[PDB]
Amino acid sequence: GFRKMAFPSGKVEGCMVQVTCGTTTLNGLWLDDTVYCPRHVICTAEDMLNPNYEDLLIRKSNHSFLVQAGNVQLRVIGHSMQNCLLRLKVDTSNPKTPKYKFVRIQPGQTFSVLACYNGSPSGVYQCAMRPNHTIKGSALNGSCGSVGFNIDYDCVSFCYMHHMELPTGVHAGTDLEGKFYGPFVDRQTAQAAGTDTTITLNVLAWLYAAVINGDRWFLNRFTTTLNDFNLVAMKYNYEPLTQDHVDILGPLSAQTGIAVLDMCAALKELLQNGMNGRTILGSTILEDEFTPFDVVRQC
Amino acid sequence: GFRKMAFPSGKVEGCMVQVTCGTTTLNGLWLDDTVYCPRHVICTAEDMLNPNYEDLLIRKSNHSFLVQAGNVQLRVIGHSMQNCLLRLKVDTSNPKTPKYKFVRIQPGQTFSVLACYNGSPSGVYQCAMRPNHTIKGSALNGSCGSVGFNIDYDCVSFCYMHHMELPTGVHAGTDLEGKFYGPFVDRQTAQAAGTDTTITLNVLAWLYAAVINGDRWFLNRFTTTLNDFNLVAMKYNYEPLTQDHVDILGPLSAQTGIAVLDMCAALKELLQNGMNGRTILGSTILEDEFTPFDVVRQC
Repeated sequence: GFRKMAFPSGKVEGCMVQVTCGTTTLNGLWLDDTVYCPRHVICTAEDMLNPNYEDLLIRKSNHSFLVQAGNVQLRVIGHSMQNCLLRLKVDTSNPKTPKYKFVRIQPGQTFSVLACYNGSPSGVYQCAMRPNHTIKGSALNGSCGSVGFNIDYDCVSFCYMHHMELPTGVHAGTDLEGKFYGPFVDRQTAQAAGTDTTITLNVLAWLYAAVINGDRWFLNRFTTTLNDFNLVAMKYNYEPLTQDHVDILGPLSAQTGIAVLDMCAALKELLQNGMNGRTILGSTILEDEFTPFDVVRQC
Repeated sequence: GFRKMAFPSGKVEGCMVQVTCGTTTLNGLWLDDTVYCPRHVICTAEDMLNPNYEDLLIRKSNHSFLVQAGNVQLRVIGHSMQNCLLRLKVDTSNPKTPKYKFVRIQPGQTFSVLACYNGSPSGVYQCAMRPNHTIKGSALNGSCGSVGFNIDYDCVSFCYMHHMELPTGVHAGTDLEGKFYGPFVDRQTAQAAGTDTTITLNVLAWLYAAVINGDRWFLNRFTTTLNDFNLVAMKYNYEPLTQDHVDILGPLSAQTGIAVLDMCAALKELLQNGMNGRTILGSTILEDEFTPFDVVRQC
């Protein structure tokens, strides 16, 4: 098979804290002398129906916030609001602060989430930002203040923070500047996600990972155009494949000697005929949570 | 629940080393002042056809083994063999040793694997020990010396270490006493693997997780005995369900208000009729890599 691996979580584990404001407690990211958490930590369940955050935050002081790093009480010496984030200045700088970056990822791109339970690391999983700008998972999977990240050598690129749980186990979130992904907001209203689609570029990359691991049964002599593939793509709830996408599949096409549009033809047949008791990389379904970058790296 | 979370890998990351003997390099486990790795590190390709481990090791000095933790080269001052493991005494105790136990797990049980390339933590995944005593994955997923573990409270329970990649593309390995799971040996030969049945207990645990998370379309009013359920289950390559398994699902049964045998009749119908394009916890297939303990822990 081909395991959907999360990044080793060690560097992010040392950064997780809990933040308590009144009766509300959630997770926060402790980097240097700042703690980052969702701004709705200052909101009770009642407050969430129509929250005036500037109105609610003026009533708070530095002592309104209880920050705890494991068994250690951190002392907050400043507070401010950056978009949908609460920024807390503390009197101690995190000695386990790794090399880090804040990045804004694109839909269809992947990252690891370290699910945390009131400051404490519980589990890690790999996921993709869905085309509808949501992250799938349970209440624990998307526990508020839990962060998404990529690790590139020694540097942690933080790209996501869990904020809201939408109906039927769907999560909405923010980057590390507090800007939401998608048309979502930090209040309890009716928020429907858009139409979720299969990440076509990702499926193709995973089919290339299949070939690299010796799985070849799905390939064919057939040839398709980009337009005729996208006619079959939309029919089965797949994302349109841009010319820019076929460029990104260059290195994987070269490594296997299989032309992108030939793999599209293979995908087309798979979409129309199914797998018929056969597996690809030990799977009965077409995986879409591996980017070309993930495949090249893990192959 | 929904997402198949691995444990936070932090405590295990600080234990990973690379061990080199001759032309072979693999992963090792550094705990206190001992380094654990597969004994076949002392073997070349030709050795692996018919390895005489006693003889191969007898003319190896302490200097024959190169061990490095990150960039620190560890001085090996002892060597011995524990079953299929090499035990290398080093001059320094691992300062990053966590509280740990070695345990042998049962087939169908779950653990996390920190996959490593030449001592460097690469990724982390959650898996189950198959009923045929194998672990599915790629070459990197099961790269020699990578360990499996659970984290219970503050304590790391190491249970598994990758040794061999089997012809089928699956992986064989030992516990941390060096005793293989299943009828496998550390020699490059033809090896009979049993049938990979579906872990029935785990599917039922997962169906309970679905109910708890408000996904209960698969439930019906039908009844069944353990005997009659197995006659259907044996036909779809599910392992027999025992009274012991029924008892294990007792707490989840009481929590959901759904009797085990009723959940069995729900499964029976799912096996016969299929899911019919519907999803359970966002999945189009039935998951068998969550234990009852995993379900309770994550819900």
